[PDB]
Amino acid sequence: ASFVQIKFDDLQFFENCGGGSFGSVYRAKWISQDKEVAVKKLLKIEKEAEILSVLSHRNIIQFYGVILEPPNYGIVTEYASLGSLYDYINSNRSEEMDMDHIMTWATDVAKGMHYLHMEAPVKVIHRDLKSRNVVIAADGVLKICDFGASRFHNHTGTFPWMAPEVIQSLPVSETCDTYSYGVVLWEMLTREVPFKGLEGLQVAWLVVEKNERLTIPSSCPRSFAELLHQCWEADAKKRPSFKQIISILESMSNDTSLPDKCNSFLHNKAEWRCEIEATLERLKKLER
Ligand SMILES: CCCS(=O)(=O)Nc1ccc(F)c(C(=O)c2c[nH]c3ncc(-c4ccc(Cl)cc4)cc23)c1F
Repeated sequence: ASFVQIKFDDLQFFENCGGGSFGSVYRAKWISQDKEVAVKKLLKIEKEAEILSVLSHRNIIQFYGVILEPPNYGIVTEYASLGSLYDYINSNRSEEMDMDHIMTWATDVAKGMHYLHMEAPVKVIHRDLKSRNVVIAADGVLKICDFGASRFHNHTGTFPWMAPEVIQSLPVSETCDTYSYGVVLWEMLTREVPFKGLEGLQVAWLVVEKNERLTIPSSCPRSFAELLHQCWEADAKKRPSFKQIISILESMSNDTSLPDKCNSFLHNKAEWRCEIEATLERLKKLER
């Protein structure tokens, strides 16, 4: 092949990651290399392996090989020991997150995406980026993944992260990923699940026809809040690219006023958490 093949019997499978909520992904050991890995079990494999071999960057999970022994198929990668971003954020351990940490992580994600959009030898538009597709390696670095679940041609309850054009099956550019990245950032700031408890269909409807967007707290510093508005524009062409996001993050890092602003916001979760809850109460009733 043009990609590394790993034999099914050279893997020892442990748990299904996340009790099943992240699909048919397992933690395992690659026995001949004495290495811990993740495996995603598949029922078929198209020409994914060929693209995965040529994608490699410090903010994307590392491809190691493919299981190809019909009827068994799967993709084997790096296992990120600290798990999903979604899980971390929605746990109380994320209370340690300050300004710098949110800066570093928002940067990790933007650089991975910029790579996939513009620097990799082939152009990859994720189209399903969300905090349940970002994982955390033992060193603390974020790693995007699931960028080959589409098989690189549109296939063969995650409405909160989808741009409206994606929701309504319209032409998608790079900027669909900018919108989703917005949601991710908003998660890191609020440490809430976006549209928690709403229905999929209600989210879709609201986002597309009402231009409903996640509640940004009034204490949230301006810089960040504007970034969020920019990533969330219903006119996709207006949204920034990942290189511009990276450039905006950089001038944020040099604003000496922002640390204080962000950290007191982060530390006053006591206050603003029913700004968010109020809206959700209102939206749940709009359907009841
Ligand atoms: C190279 C990219 C190939 S792809 O086909 O686009 N994507 C692709 C292919 C194979 C995969 F295993 C995965 C994957 O899911 C993970 C990769 N590394 C991980 N480390 C930790 C966790 C984790 C651990 C614990 C919890 Cl509770 C949650 C997640 C999940 C994964 C994947 F996204």
